[PDB]
Amino acid sequence: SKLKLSDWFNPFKRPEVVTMTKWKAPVVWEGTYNRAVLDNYYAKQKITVGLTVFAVGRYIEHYLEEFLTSANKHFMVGHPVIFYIMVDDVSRMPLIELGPLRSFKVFKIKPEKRWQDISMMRMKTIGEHIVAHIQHEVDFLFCMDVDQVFQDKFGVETLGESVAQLQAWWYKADPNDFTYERRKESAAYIPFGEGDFYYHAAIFGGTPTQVLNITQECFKGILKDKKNDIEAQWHEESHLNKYFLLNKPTKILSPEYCWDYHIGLPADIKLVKMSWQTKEYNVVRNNV
Amino acid sequence: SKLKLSDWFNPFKRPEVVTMTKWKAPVVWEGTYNRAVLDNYYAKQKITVGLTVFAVGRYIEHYLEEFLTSANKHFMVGHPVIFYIMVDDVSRMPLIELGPLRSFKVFKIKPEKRWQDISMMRMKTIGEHIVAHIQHEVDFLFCMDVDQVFQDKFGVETLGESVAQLQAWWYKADPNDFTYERRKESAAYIPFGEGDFYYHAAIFGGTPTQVLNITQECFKGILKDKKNDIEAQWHEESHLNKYFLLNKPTKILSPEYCWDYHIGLPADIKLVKMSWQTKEYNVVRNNV
Ligand SMILES: CC(=O)N[C@@H]1[C@@H](O)[C@H](O[C@@H]2O[C@H](CO)[C@H](O)[C@H](O)[C@H]2O)[C@@H](CO)O[C@H]1O
Ligand SMILES: CC(=O)N[C@@H]1[C@@H](O)[C@H](O[C@@H]2O[C@H](CO)[C@H](O)[C@H](O)[C@H]2O)[C@@H](CO)O[C@H]1O
Ligand SMILES: O=c1ccn([C@@H]2O[C@H](COP(=O)(O)OP(=O)(O)O)[C@@H](O)[C@H]2O)c(=O)[nH]1
Ligand SMILES: O=c1ccn([C@@H]2O[C@H](COP(=O)(O)OP(=O)(O)O)[C@@H](O)[C@H]2O)c(=O)[nH]1
Ligand SMILES: [Mn+2]
Ligand SMILES: [Mn+2]
Repeated sequence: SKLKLSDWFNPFKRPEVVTMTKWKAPVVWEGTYNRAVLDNYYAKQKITVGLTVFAVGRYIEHYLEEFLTSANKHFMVGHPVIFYIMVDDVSRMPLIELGPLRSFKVFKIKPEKRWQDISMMRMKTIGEHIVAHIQHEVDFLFCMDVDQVFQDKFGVETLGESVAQLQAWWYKADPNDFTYERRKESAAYIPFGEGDFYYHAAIFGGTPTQVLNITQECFKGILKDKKNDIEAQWHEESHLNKYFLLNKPTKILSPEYCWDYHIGLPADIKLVKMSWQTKEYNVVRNNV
Repeated sequence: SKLKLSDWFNPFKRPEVVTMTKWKAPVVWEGTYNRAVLDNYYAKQKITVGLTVFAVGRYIEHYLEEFLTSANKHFMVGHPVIFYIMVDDVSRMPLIELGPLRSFKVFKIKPEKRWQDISMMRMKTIGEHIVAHIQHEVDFLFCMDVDQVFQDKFGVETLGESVAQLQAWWYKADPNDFTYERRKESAAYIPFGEGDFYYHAAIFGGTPTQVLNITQECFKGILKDKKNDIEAQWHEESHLNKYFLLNKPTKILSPEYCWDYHIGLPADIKLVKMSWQTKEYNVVRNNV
């Protein structure tokens, strides 16, 4: 029969951290997952996993290659994977060598004038690509920032209907300290006294159906704000958090899946699967 | 289960041409296949189809783009396809936009000094790639020349264990007129009095297992001839023909699947799926 949470998830292996949400969704931490059981189950379902990534402007030279090279080596090893790359200058797209079960597909996109819109417009573009082709090509999809690098296996244990990432700096913080959009005028507004976690927009996924809804609702909020002459504090991330507050994710990833070494390396982070690239806004951004 | 030939192949539709061999293999002509029945069959088995193509030197600028643009449009439509592109200079590789169910993988290869060796080395390289990864990615694979363009649907009706292509200029000729290698000193030698058809090396395919044997055996003959100071009249094509004589293909494609318009367009050619590019050796080749 079907896959059951206990088949692959054992929360008691990590008693010192949050492994379950009040809506019964698991928070995946190193040690709680049985990847062997899942690689088997999914192999028999012959699944294919997609991964979208954008690189506009200097983000191409600065991060695209490192991102893809690491993704090839660590993302969903043992299963067919398709990398969907969106850049503004395809002549700069690095055609590095891919390994077994990896393939790519590159798309030329318009570069928005403000880096903020470059970051936010991703929600619209992803939705279009899901409708146009991704829904027909994969069973699950992850959408990620390019300014990060895979450090270890990021596999099937991360798959789910809708998947969210716990932002590294706030996983232990109280919701009322979260950097949610606090202005009622914004569609991303979340009042004090509300919120479960602070999700990182650098990583999110799920089935194409769920990701389409996530990206569609987020872009609708982004456009609504533009009509009301307001822009969320943390752009599409603020909208993503509003979305995940209303539509609880079926799976959350621990900070081990998107860690910022600037924090150092505390006891809770047992095995880092991905790490943030140091910020270099002075050079990679050309406005604000 | 159990796909039977009559399920999709009806020879009586083309009574004026050879539609069946003496060893039970069908010769696919326009009108004889039921692609609808096959598409449904293969869709249920969730097959993926691979296509390899080499472009070394000026063949890249002259033919790679056109080849890929046409393949994207007509090759195995409705099914997952992976294009494996082998070039010697990835920077000149045209990265065209691909449509639904199409994805790429590019590899940098060494350019052999003689065009004859570039053409023949393909047999070795394909074999290496099948073992390293293609055998784990596709159910069927086609290996094609780059100096041609898809003109119409080239689909599932072409799939089989081992697939051979009839050369457009000799499909009606007698075996003794075929341009086989007639020197007994060559591993590709075929005596007068023998032979079924003259196969084109511009197109051949089958399951990864079969293509691995086709390629490995041809290359062995190629290396042997080098040890005996002889080079087949039509290079790897001569060896391919010797191979298909000993190991009969389970399916053959009519000239409609690889036609040369310089012959003109006779009544037998009902619907062209692929056409030869005009030869331009003076520019694309650097040695006699
Ligand atoms: C505690 C604290 O203030 N920590 C900040 C981090 O939050 C910050 O990361 C940024 O966080 C915002 C959300 O608040 C968003 O996720 C950004 O994309 C992310 O980069 C970090 C940045 O260097 O500095 C810490 O001091
Ligand atoms: C009748 C005749 O000689 N026709 C030739 C074609 O055969 C020839 O095509 C070449 O054929 C050889 C095998 O004989 C091999 O397949 C080559 O790759 C192929 O290009 C054609 C070439 O322009 O000229 C005709 O006159
Ligand atoms: O000028 C830009 C701005 C953004 N991005 C994309 O948008 C993501 C989010 O922006 P950024 O990473 O800079 O935000 P941060 O995490 O730093 O907050 C990046 O990873 C890129 O993929 C880009 O390519 N070029
Ligand atoms: O210098 C060369 C010679 C050959 N090829 C490859 O080998 C195939 C066979 O060579 P060619 O087409 O020129 O042979 P022909 O059909 O003309 O006889 C080509 O389509 C290319 O894919 C190449 O890329 N560069
Ligand atoms: Mn980022
Ligand atoms: Mn050719």
